[PDB]
Amino acid sequence: GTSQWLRKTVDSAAVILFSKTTCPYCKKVKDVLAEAKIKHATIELDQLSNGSAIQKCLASFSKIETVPQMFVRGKFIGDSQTVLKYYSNDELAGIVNESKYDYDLIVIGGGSGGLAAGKEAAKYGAKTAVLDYVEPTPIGTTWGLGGTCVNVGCIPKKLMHQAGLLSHALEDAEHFGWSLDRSKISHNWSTMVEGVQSHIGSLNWGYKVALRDNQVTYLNAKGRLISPHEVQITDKNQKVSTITGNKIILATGERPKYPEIPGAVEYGITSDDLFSLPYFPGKTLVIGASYVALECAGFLASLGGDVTVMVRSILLRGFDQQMAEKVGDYMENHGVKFAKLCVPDIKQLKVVDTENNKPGLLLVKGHYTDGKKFEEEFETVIFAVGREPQLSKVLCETVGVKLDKNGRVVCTDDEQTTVSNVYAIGDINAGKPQLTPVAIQAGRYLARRLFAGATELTDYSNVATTVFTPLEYGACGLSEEDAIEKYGDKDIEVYHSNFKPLEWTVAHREDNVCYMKLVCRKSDNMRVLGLHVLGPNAGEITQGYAVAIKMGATKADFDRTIGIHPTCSETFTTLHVTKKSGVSPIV
Amino acid sequence: GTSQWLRKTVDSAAVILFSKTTCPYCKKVKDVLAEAKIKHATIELDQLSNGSAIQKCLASFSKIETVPQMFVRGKFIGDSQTVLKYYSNDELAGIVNESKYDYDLIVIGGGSGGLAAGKEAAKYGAKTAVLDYVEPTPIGTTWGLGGTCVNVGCIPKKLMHQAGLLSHALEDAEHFGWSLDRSKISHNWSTMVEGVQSHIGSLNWGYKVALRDNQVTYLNAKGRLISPHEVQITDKNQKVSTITGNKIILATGERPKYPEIPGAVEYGITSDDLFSLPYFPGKTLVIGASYVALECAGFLASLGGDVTVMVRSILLRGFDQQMAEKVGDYMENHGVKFAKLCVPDIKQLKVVDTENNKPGLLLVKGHYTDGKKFEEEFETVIFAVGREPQLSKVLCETVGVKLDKNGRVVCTDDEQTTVSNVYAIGDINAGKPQLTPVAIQAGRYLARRLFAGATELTDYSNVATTVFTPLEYGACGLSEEDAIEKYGDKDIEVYHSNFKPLEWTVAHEDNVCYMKLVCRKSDNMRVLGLHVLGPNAGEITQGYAVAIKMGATKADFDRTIGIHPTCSETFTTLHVTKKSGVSPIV
Ligand SMILES: Cc1cc2nc3c(=O)[nH]c(=O)nc-3n(C[C@H](O)[C@H](O)[C@H](O)COP(=O)(O)OP(=O)(O)OC[C@H]3O[C@@H](n4cnc5c(N)ncnc54)[C@H](O)[C@@H]3O)c2cc1C
Ligand SMILES: Cc1cc2nc3c(=O)[nH]c(=O)nc-3n(C[C@H](O)[C@H](O)[C@H](O)COP(=O)(O)OP(=O)(O)OC[C@H]3O[C@@H](n4cnc5c(N)ncnc54)[C@H](O)[C@@H]3O)c2cc1C
Ligand SMILES: COc1ccc(NC(=O)CN)cc1
Repeated sequence: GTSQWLRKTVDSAAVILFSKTTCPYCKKVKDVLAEAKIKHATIELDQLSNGSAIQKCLASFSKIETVPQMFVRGKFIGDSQTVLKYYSNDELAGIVNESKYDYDLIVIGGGSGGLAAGKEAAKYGAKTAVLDYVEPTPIGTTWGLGGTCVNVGCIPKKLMHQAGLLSHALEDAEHFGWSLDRSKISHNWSTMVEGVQSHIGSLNWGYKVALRDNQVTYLNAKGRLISPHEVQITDKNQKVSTITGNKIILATGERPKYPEIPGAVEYGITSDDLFSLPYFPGKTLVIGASYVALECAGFLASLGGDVTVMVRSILLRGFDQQMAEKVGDYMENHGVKFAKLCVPDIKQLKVVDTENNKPGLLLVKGHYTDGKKFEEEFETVIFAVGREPQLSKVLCETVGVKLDKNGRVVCTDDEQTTVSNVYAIGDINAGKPQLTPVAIQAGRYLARRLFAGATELTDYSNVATTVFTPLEYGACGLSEEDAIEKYGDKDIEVYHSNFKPLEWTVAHREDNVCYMKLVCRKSDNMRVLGLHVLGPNAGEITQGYAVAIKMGATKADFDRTIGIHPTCSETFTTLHVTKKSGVSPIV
Repeated sequence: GTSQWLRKTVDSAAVILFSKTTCPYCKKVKDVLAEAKIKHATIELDQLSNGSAIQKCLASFSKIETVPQMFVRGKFIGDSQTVLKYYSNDELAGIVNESKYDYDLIVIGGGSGGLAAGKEAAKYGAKTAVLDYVEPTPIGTTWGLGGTCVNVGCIPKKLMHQAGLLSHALEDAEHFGWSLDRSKISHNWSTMVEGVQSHIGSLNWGYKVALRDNQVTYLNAKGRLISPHEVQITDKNQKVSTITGNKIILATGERPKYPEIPGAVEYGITSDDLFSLPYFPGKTLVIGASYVALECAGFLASLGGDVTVMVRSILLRGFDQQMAEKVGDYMENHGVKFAKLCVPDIKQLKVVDTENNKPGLLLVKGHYTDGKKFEEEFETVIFAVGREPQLSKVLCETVGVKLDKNGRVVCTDDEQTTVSNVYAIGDINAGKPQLTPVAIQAGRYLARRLFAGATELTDYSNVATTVFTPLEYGACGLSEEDAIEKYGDKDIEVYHSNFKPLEWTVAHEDNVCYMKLVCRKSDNMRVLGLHVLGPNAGEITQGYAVAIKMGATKADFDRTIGIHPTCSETFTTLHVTKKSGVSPIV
């Protein structure tokens, strides 16, 4: 048991010190490393349960039973007296820095998971390189370090959500007594794009400063893993070279798909382009029905766009479909137009006016599911039909990393690939939820297991979401259909209720459009299987309940907790209408 | 053991059926009972783990062992066949209205807790009356059915907070691309009050309609308990009479205090007057430092008022004091002036202009704790120096209801007072968190124990709160100083971090929002307190109150993933300790 663990820890760690909080001979050696500015992991043996057993099992490497013991890259360096002799004789710097490869860790991908892994590893003395490179979009769009969320995903889209929400705040302000007249106020797209971009620029810079102050090498280069320990890099002059690393982490993420139809790549755009577009999109057609499509369609309408969404079959495939539909009914009622059961077949009538900063004009041809024909003009056309990786760019097939039928890396539950020194994290890890906090947790936790002796794994179950559509949708756990299909209709009870935010009363907003429900399993103490809420601030509402769900909350737990008044969330502490009872859920 | 539960359930219930979901004789009786529109409790014996043992105990009352068994106010009515006989003979309607008293229940007090008990009790057949009367304030302000929260508390003051917040939403809009100019925009107090008052009116009406539809008697009169079962009522014409009830629930709430200084009652107002005021307060002095004081001073400043708060000693006594100071710093940095360590010793310079709709003018004199003198002019002086009950106005001293030193009712953990048919709920129940959702839960759960045999008690531990100051403050559990006092500094670890909402980056402060977790080293690092200052602090906090209730630890917070981008997600990655001395800024 403990012998399997200590073997792999000592082999994997770069510099690791087995210590005791009390022993002043360990304090002496801690301070010497600190003075020499040598980073390392520590393992305080007095603070562990099998702590005493490890000390005796440590003698198998060192032939001593005592603390401290210093290892460097799988090799015993010495006790307190031996480490101090190396220090006095100016030999210690040479011992720690000498390695089989160039780096202990090479990270391919400077995104959410990738930067998180890098900094964490560097805290234990691992010598780390982070590679990042942004291949331009078909029209040339490029951005800086930090990944997809930072430059063209969560961060820019939510700020554009917020500009869109602020419009209803000016609508509301009159009813609450302010003297503005929302009718005579307009929106400037380029002004907003400049503020979003000025903030994205502060995060690019902050990531470079962070990497530098952890002594991480940052190479803006395209990386390719040609052998288990060899990464070939092509820099921005196309200078090719090769570096070696002990552990390898792949964190290269995904990029948007285009449909295989004429005009799409030539005349359309994706989210990658939307967030630094120099001109207002104008009359827009969004093709797709994922959360990217609905979210992007949502803020454009709220900034005064004439928006249409073309839907192949359903909205938010893979989400609870009752909720998905309520999200879409709200959009259709508040300015978004839907062309349902419809696909595209894209002609250019005007070129983008790059000097004057005006969109072009395009003609979209398609057909509906029955047979009827679609044809309409649009100034901008956005595709949101899913994302994919292209590991063939990243990974030579001769290395022997196994991929699945979607193009994603098959890992074990500790992120290990089929090559024992190669791991994958984030969106390219097959089967895992594709969310930025998941990538960050995975990368951080793997760094500790590789260099600090940690054994904790990332829990991928019951991770909560939020779709930032004009009315938001938070969730944690199973959809209603998924629970029913898994356990049987007669074993599921559902508690639901409409509600109305108190901030909507004076504003004369809708009475029975916000909604929530608890999906529960009767034969398991009425355990909460999923939580769902459509309303404002849905992410702040949902997040706290994810801890309780993680802990196995029951309906009785929600019941005996007392609500905070007046809030939207408190409606969860008093649910009581069931679906089976037939009673209406309206306020 | 089980026998003492049944004897107490059959004695208080008004109409109760003992049943089995399986039995078709039980179904037959059920069908008759609400064909006649007779409300009743039902106890399905095959869903209670000791339904066998209970059925045997029933015979001590009924001489029979089978189901269905129906009782009315403690007397056994009959089995299946006996009730059906009574039906076809037109006798059953008169059995169920047999009572020693006018009402199965009388609630004195028509607010958060009182309305909640009354509706729920009526659901199981209990003949119920709810009493509500609103004594005028010194200037004569009065309002309608629903209590303090609905009329002069949570509801109106949060609507006014929302009006304060929209001001910063207007400022933020320019930075996000909108064409307005915030400096050319002002606020209309009376437009706002009309909207708030319209909503409050629709709440008054909804509560009246709700009581009607549950067959509850609403008497707009002032009640006084003269004996355990006798309630003296005085109606709007000063007519006096007496009604009797079996059970009594006191739920009369509290009212604002005034300081005993000259001019306070004559020339000042309280929150009781603020939310229906015809004129904008104007330059305002706020006296006190409770959450009412700070909340009210907060939105007045955001609507363009010139606001000073006079603080006797500290802010928010009783809450975590690190958080109190941060709440006040933000207010001082965004408009609100503070006169600290200072009390008032009120002379009137202008009478309120009732025609043109304008405030008067006042002269406040006071002193700081060092002796130095205070003297300044204001248009409106608001007193927020606490609240209190006045039970010598509900409750003859001879009834035998014991009160504590502050005049609140001393109750067992099941809301029973010292007279065994009389109960107290809400703000007048000594020692209990004074909050509306606590009043509501206490009332509903007591109704179920009295008329439907339930046994669940109200759990008053770890109830979370939110202070709706211009930057909000949500909490659940122990403060940091309290945690340290109970367990000692060495057994307490505190994780904390600053943060900045994403909504704030484009609108241009970096390190004002703050959160911490107060944990216990020896109990697996249990979470003893959660604290967060920032926007939507109530939506943020609520969900965590469920996990705390279940006994959450630092490791439970760590294994849950965040939702990005949100403020709340910052709780799932805390790692800097106060011990470490490391800075919590970002
Ligand atoms: C429009 C949109 C909105 C989203 N909104 C949210 C949201 O609100 N919340 C949320 O949780 N998630 C959101 N996501 C998803 C989230 O952004 C991703 O799950 C997250 O970015 C994945 O992290 P990652 O590190 O695996 O990949 P990435 O962040 O994409 O990092 C990969 C990086 O590596 C680079 N790279 C690729 N190949 C190579 C190579 N060969 N050599 C060197 N560098 C290379 C890429 O250029 C890129 O910068 C959104 C995604 C999109 C598209
Ligand atoms: C300014 C302010 C803001 C507040 N904000 C919040 C908040 O945001 N959240 C929160 O949870 N709590 C808040 N509170 C507290 C909340 O108002 C109380 O906790 C709650 O109203 C208590 O309910 P209750 O049923 O005990 O009493 P009440 O709701 O006050 O009802 C008691 C009723 O009894 C009536 N009455 C009194 N004597 C008699 C008599 N002799 N005969 C008949 N009727 C009588 C009174 O007129 C009153 O209507 C606030 C309080 C104030 C003052
Ligand atoms: C008695 O109910 C009220 C009705 C109206 C108001 N005031 C206004 O509408 C404008 N000051 C206040 C209380």
